[PDB]
Amino acid sequence: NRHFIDADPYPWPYNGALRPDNTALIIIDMQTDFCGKGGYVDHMGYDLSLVQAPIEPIKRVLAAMRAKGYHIIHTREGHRPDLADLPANKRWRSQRIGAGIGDPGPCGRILTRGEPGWDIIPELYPIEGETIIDHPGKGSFCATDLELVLNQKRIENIILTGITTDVCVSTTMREANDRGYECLLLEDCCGATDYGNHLAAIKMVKMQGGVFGSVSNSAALVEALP
Amino acid sequence: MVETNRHFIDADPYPWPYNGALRPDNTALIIIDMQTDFCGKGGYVDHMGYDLSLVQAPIEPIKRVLAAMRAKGYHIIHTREGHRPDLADLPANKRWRSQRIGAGIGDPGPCGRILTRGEPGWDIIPELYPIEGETIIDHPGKGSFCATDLELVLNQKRIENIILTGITTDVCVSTTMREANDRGYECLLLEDCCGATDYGNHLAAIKMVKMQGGVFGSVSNSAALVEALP
Amino acid sequence: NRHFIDADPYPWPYNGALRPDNTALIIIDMQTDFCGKGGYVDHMGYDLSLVQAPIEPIKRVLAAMRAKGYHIIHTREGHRPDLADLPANKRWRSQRIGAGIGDPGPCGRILTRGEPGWDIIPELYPIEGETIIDHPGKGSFCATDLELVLNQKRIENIILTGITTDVCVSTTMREANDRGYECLLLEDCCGATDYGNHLAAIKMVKMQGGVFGSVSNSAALVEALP
Amino acid sequence: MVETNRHFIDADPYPWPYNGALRPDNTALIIIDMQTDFCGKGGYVDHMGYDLSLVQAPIEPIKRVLAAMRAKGYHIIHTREGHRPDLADLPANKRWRSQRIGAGIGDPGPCGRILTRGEPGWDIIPELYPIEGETIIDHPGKGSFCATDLELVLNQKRIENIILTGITTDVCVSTTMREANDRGYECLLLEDCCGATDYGNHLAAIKMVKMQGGVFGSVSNSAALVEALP
Repeated sequence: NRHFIDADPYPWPYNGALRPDNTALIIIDMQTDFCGKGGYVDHMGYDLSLVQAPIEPIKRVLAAMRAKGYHIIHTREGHRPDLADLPANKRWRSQRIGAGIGDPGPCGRILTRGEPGWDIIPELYPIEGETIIDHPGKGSFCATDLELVLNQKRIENIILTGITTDVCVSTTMREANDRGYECLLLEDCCGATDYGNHLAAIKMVKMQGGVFGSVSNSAALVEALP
Repeated sequence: MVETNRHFIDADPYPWPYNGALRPDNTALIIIDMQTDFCGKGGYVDHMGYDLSLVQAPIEPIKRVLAAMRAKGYHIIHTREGHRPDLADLPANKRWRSQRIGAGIGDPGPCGRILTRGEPGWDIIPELYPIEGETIIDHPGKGSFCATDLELVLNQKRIENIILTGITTDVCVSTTMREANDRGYECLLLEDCCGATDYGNHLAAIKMVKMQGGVFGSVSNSAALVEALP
Repeated sequence: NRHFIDADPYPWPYNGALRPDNTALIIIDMQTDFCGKGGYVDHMGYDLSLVQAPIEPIKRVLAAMRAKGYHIIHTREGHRPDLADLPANKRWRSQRIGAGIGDPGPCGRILTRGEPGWDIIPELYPIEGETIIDHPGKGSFCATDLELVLNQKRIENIILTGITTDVCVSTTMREANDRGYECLLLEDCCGATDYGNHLAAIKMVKMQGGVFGSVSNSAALVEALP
Repeated sequence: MVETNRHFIDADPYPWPYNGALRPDNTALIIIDMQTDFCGKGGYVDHMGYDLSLVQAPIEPIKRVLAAMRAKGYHIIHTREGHRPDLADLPANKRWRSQRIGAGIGDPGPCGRILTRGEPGWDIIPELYPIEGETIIDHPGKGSFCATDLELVLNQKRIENIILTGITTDVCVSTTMREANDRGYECLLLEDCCGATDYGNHLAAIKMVKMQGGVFGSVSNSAALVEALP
């Protein structure tokens, strides 16, 4: 009763134990300031097109997985408004490049919880029953309840999407993988503002027999999802 | 004439550490996973075929950094990827992938059971071997913090700054750096003191550090470190 | 320049390094449902006076520590409204005794974030700059950002107050202690609805040369606080 | 006869485990810190002046539970409180308190360095010694989860239910139970298979488990467990 998604370097999940009850989609950090028109990333002159590219593929995956009753998780990078959870180095670096965390930006205080720019874009907005992880690190597990939630939901398999490929997506995948979760990265459902780093982050997954999991795409997923 | 207790290493994208608080008592070198099976002649990677040279390249630069930091009384930490001999800490997926490529964790290899604690091939190579007082982290994950006492040890030693070296750049080195960075540690990657199975992935992992004002920390090299280390 | 508070079994903190910048008060779980008139604990017929007894001493400590610019932290036990962070056993036990987590109670859904009964009582309410930890376990560190926050604030010493002595107070103290924090329990600033368990939890702290830290009282603290 | 795959142990305040899902593959015994120095002459606990009879009392009941659970193929886990020999994992306060009462961690004792890994007094007593395949957790905290791989191991073994035994009831046993419970594990404390430095603290720690509908789990005894274990 095994089901697999075509993937590289191996058909996923490794053991074919692919069910709604043990599998989650995670949509990482699809926040206005990071990928929306007029957000701080746009205003900083970064290559915003590369982080908008995954929106439509993600929307298709999200619709398909909702329809089939899979677990859906979303994440938002951000800090408490009093900045208690903000490391001094993280803050200093952000100030040095003119995107200081907690400072005013075009859509509110940058990377600050409760602000408009920090929220998820409307095109990928959560619905009730889809857990949202608010995380202060680049890996979504650090200092959050993500692992607790995954464990109570008895999730074994994680399908990763979102931004950026080389930062929060890769870090969260690595954290999950170390703990035993079986992870699939959808290459057309992630992006970074450096395309080379996007492609390299994906390549890294596949090495050594799928060191961090396996890689597929939205069409292959939607076609074969049970 | 004018003396300062702030000290920096020339680094990219910013001089490191960010605040110049660079002292023996708050700074550690970490040498990641310089183990025989991974970089050594006759280990399991060698027995599979062609190319150890990329993961051996950092040995001499690491040795220079290690010697310099020992002489100046900096904290020195080493790590080893590996599993309990009964494999209780080995996830099923990790095991299955390693079996599928012919390097099954816990399976017999030319230097003992692959990635298995206590076996000859699993140990750190003699030329970078720890000495007394240099903590060794035995880790079952690619990130050295997961399921270990690394963070507890760092905190009791009041370590603020970490200098990362070892192998592989894109796997255990990058994962450990990301975990440390998230927790507030200030990290420097020495680019000539790491290497990977694919040189392009090595270079990309280094580039990733530098983006967005040094998202994971900063990058330097052994010569710049040794020259400016207080 | 060492400063100590009189305490049992040793003067606290162990090394006398007692400063506003390295020391936090933590006020644990002083929530309406747990200690307020008409909350679920009151309606169940427990002896509410034992968990109200610490309010006035806590107020005195809180005022003194605010005035001197010490770090102030508050905690609230609770669950996400969709109960994603609620273990099945925790839920089942609560249902079995007629205080089901997430079920309707006299002040709103029991132990559910955002509900009236779940919030901190008005007499001990946080002010801006005082971090609040929302925790799904009895130990406030589990699945939260408390440790991350303590580390960024460079906190070494923790003064524990709140309720209940034997559950969240003792558990949070034990977690902190294991990680190297130096902890003081203020015995008149905690309570439980079984006074024997309160007293025993306090006794446990002092054994073996102060296995979990040291114990004092609000008067001794306020008198000697630098 | 009507047969069921739900099975319960008579326990207080509720029959355990809550859902009756009690099988060898999902259930572990954990034997906490039955080490020579906690329950034998010359140890840490001995140096503090406590009465050894209270911590020896659980030996025979634990032995019976251990034998029964081994025979039925249940998971068996053991723990040892202790520190790396260089004391890198030893908080300064923990060390200072132990020195103040004359049982300094790492100081020489009649059975080796107190609470120091690799020393004779730190090892598990022979009457409860692990066998191959029984994971041992070496922990620097009073809660066995802190800074260890216990959680990772539990998760890879798909353990849901934990039966706790060992010493001391109010310190490492209670702390480990609370950590497990918070993470969703379903825990049973065997009251005749634990003991403490003060019998009243033992009894109170057990009572604490039962309050509020079994806030930390449920409580039973060796005879009830062995009688009903599937």
